[PDB]
Amino acid sequence: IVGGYTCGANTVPYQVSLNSGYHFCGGSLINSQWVVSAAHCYKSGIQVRLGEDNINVVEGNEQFISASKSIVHPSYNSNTLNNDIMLIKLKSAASLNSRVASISLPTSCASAGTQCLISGWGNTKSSGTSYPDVLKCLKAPILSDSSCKSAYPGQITSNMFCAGYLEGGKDSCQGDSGGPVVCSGKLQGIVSWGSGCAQKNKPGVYTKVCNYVSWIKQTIASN
Ligand SMILES: [Ca+2]
Repeated sequence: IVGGYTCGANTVPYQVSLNSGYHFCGGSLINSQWVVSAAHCYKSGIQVRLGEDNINVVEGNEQFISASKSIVHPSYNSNTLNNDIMLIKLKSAASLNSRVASISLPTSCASAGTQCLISGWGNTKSSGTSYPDVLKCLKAPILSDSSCKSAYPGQITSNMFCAGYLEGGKDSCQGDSGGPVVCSGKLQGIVSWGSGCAQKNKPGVYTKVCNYVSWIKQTIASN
């Protein structure tokens, strides 16, 4: 996250880190056995880390649970990043309290202008590299479909939305991928892509979760 703020330990209790020897993507906990992330985060050898604040220090709230099954969306296209969403089933159910908690799925698609919270352990610089040890947070609005399509002509599908600032300076970034965009207490987006980070006229693009609720609910019910 570029231009954001230190969230505070366990203020984002649905946030997960996906770890394959090191942190490589975020995710969101949607119930005690399932995590949602980006299909472009797919890897074998995934451990899910819950209740994390500092990813380099075991502080006490953490649960580390291996994945038993991964399900990339059946129509995911790695060239266009259309349908950039994946589900990960945990080997055992997480213990849910106040510092590990699930986030609800939306029942409606959120409007342009809605303020959302984005979080992750990704790069904090628009030029160069600095990865934080603690979770960063960013408040950003959803942009209109027309401003999104003008920032990225011919690249935005009905399964994506833009959020952030056209003036640049504040954005998600590499290493935030797969992580949550939460608006009005629901998971509306998944960190997906963008051109660099926090560049003028190049806001972040997110998977539009409201389009996938049926697939998610049916998949969870059957696996
Ligand atoms: Ca930790």
